[PDB]
Amino acid sequence: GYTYEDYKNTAEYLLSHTKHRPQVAIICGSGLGGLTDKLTQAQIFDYSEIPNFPRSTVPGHAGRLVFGFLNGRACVMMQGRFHMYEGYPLYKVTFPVRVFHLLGVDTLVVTNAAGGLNPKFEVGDIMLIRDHINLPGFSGQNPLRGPNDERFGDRFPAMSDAYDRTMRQRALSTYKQMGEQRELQEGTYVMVAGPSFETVAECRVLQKLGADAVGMSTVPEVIVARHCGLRVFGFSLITNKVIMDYESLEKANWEEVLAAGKQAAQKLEQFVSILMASIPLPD
Amino acid sequence: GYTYEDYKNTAEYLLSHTKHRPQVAIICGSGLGGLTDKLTQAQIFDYSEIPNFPRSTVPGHAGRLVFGFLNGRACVMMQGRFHMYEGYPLYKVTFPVRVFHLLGVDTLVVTNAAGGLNPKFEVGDIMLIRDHINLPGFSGQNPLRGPNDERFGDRFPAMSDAYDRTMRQRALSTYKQMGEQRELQEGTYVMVAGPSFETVAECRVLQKLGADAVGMSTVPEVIVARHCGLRVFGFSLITNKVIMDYESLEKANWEEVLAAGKQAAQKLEQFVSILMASIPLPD
Amino acid sequence: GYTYEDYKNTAEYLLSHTKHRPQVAIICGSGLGGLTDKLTQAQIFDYSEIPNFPRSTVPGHAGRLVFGFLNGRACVMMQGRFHMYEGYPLYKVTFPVRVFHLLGVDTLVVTNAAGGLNPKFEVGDIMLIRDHINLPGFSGQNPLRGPNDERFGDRFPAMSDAYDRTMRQRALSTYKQMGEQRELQEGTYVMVAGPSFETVAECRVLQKLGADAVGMSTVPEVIVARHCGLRVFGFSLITNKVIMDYESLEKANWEEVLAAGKQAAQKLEQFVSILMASIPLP
Ligand SMILES: Nc1nc2[nH]cnc2c(=O)[nH]1
Ligand SMILES: Nc1nc2[nH]cnc2c(=O)[nH]1
Ligand SMILES: Nc1nc2[nH]cnc2c(=O)[nH]1
Repeated sequence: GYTYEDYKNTAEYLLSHTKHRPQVAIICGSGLGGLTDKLTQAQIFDYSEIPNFPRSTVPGHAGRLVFGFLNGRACVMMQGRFHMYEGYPLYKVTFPVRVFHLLGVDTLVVTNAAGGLNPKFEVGDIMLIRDHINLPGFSGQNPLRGPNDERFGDRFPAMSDAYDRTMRQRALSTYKQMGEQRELQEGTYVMVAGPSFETVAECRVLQKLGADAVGMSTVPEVIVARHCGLRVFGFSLITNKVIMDYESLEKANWEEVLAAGKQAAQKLEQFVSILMASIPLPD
Repeated sequence: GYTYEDYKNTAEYLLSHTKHRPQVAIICGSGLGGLTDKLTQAQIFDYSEIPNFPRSTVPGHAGRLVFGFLNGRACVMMQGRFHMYEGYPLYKVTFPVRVFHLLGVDTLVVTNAAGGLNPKFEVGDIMLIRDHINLPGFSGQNPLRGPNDERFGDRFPAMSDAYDRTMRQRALSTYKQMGEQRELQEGTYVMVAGPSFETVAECRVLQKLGADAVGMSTVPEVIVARHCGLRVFGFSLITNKVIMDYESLEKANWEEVLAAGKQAAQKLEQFVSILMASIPLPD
Repeated sequence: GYTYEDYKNTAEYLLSHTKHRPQVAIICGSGLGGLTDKLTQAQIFDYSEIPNFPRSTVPGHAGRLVFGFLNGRACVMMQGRFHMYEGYPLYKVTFPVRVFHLLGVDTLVVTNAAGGLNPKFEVGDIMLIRDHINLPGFSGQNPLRGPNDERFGDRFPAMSDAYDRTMRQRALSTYKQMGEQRELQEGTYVMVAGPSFETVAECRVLQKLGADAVGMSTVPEVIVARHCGLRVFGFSLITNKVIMDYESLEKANWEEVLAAGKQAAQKLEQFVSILMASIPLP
């Protein structure tokens, strides 16, 4: 897909057009549509402005990067993403992450919506990602497929420690501060390609494999971030409880997902800000 | 792959060249090679005649759509299909289904051959598909991958109710009429890409995941049908019992599959006809 | 990808440029032994020389086929392979296997490195592959995908008997001779695409599915070999034990893998030679 130069050009373009120098990249999933509003000294770039950036044909906008400070933390926020189910190859899906690395970002925060597989979870819960199961990865759909560039990382990176232990500990503490009724969940996120929702039998399979939440994103980004050495922290908003029996007349649907994203908007906004304080300083 | 126009053209061609107006599409799998013979007022179209239709290089024929009445039921029958293992992309495999929708069909009946994973199953059994596990789908091989057309259906369709409850109830009753020794089985169908047959370890994996039968087709069609609102009903002829241990010297083989398809031909022909009576009338 | 001609040309080129006529092809695992040194009457071909052969951009060399005798057994050895994770399509990954068949080879020995999923395995163990779980295969990534050529094999080949039971029984049988403290393991190999290593959750998934060892190669080759009638035998050097819990601070890494491949080099070299004696005659 892209050459090392391509990534470098894209980073140079951004670096030369802003004085912001982000430590943390945040990929906004459902419910963080409005997180930019909490940025101070915001500066926007549209994907159409940025060289080599792929573009969503999705009607509203191409999407944007927004630099700024979140609780005095120097960050870049990514709004609008690319998904495997939309037809994008994985090197396009994960293009931004390699760019962030070249911006000198050292921490990636990924968020998403997911269906709850774990019976304890409730719509509205936040689940810290402790680990993932990369089903597309097993079959070949891994973003690192192809020639490896030692300037980014190793030919065979490890994923057993992908989700930073310390940030999860600190996240667990600091969540008490918000004084929420439901606690912070923690669990395994499984990635499926989508875009259709799971059958009952499929949900049962995912449960047996050990997954607590299922979604259609995030994992490829995590793998690329880890490949180039970034610290990674992630979580899912449980937006619906996956159907697990044939009796129910309920069905997963996207409007439900958006509604859940709205209810949780503030909780999520609050939580990401707080979390900024927990992030270690550069080096 | 195709544009909305393409589908529309193909449907218009067919609609303008026949007065038949099918309610039910039937995709014939093994053992239904001769089901066209029970059609009254038959009218054939070869795939070579039909605009935008993909074509099998398989030597005998391109294959054909045959309109007609089966037990006075207005239907179109599809003979010869396209498979993922043959190299076809999924939007080609499932092209006919979208066309059937545009013909005003509202019920899809899919049939196939499958290996028996459930120890209770016997060669010759018919298994009603209650649900499926779409393994290729997990990895990205989903026919709906790419831009969604809202003229067909939603961006994120649900599959939890894919196989019509009522049809299955009615099918279970009406099977008594044939007075068969072995009863109607019901279970989960798993799709694997093929074309090689499962190892023992793989068979055990598919059993653990909860599958009763394994095949190499059908699921992409079902997903597309449901996406555009069709009622779906399906079943598998158990043509062989998958090897489950290292002692056996038996091996799956395609001649065995064809033989089973032949033994069952009449039972199957009978069953599909009967079933026509059970189908609801056009809403 | 390739036509039947292409395969034939490549075979004709090789046949016409050597008098060696191998019975056994051996694919030396990426991470494993430089066993060519034990070949007598060696004759090398570089991949660059051979028509239609794909080529590794990997800096050191394209890689080579080396004909010869190993314990008086007429064989061809393949050093350097192609992997799905490198971007190669499967028909390129398995191209050599089809060519071996056309050379008149009738037995394929495949070896590789693998991470240990079964708690009983120890770094250094050899695991005979009794069976495999082809995960990419389930999703479409099967090397036989596309039109079938009946000149090679059936449209729907069976894999339930892929790994020759006699060769395994003999291997385990004569292993006594390998006067090792530790014995010959036997198990299920699972293929995953790679190139990144498994998480803990994935490890547990693969364990539940019944796999004993996990790797990123071999299976496509085996599928192609069996499609054209070859006898297949295969084994894995357990080069590391896959991380199974969140507490550990160990991580899989490729240097560990190369180290283990080094410690085991002689044990492996010895074992393959011995095995030559066990192979049936044409
Ligand atoms: N695959 C999948 N993704 C989701 N994202 C939000 N809910 C769901 C779900 O139920 N399934
Ligand atoms: N994968 C698969 N497909 C089939 N079609 C008919 N029998 C079988 C079988 O045993 N396995
Ligand atoms: N996937 C995989 N392949 C390997 N080859 C050697 N070790 C490993 C491992 O731990 N995982």
